[PDB]
Amino acid sequence: AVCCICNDGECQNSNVILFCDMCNLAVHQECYGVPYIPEGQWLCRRCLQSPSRAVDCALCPNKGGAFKQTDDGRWAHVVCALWIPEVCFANTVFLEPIDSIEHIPPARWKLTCYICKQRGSGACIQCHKANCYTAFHVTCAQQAGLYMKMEPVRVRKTAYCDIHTPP
Ligand SMILES: [Ca+2]
Ligand SMILES: [Zn+2]
Ligand SMILES: [Zn+2]
Ligand SMILES: [Zn+2]
Ligand SMILES: [Zn+2]
Ligand SMILES: [Zn+2]
Repeated sequence: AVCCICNDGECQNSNVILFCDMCNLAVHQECYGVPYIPEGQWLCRRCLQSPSRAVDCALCPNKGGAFKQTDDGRWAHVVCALWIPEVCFANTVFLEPIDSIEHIPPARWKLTCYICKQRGSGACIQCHKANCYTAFHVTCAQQAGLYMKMEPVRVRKTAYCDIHTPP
């Protein structure tokens, strides 16, 4: 079982993988922004609010995974928020609400995702390789198993198309 935000499976005992009691969402306490482990059942933000209906991500066309509410009446994947450079979290410990979506350039919405082939159905990011303009939705890149790594150089997030997967 694996955290659906960082795609890693941690046997960590303090920063554990929580399972939503209702939708079986799997996420690292620290990846989803959970202050502490509760005694009893844990519910993700989606299952706390409309447990029966699926929500849309404001930033992509995919429907599974870990969601938070935005500050403007919508929902968004934590991973989409993490990877689209203009998007923010108002609280960076609770990782919510997702905000600054209005700061995304319109250009991101005019790109075509090469994985799902859709244009205008989300905000695309692009291959980190210089002069590669191949674009993809964050969750499409994730689902397709593209290389996507987060590394702070003195946080730097780098995603690549399958041509430019790095050494
Ligand atoms: Ca709404
Ligand atoms: Zn994680
Ligand atoms: Zn849930
Ligand atoms: Zn999304
Ligand atoms: Zn896509
Ligand atoms: Zn590329």
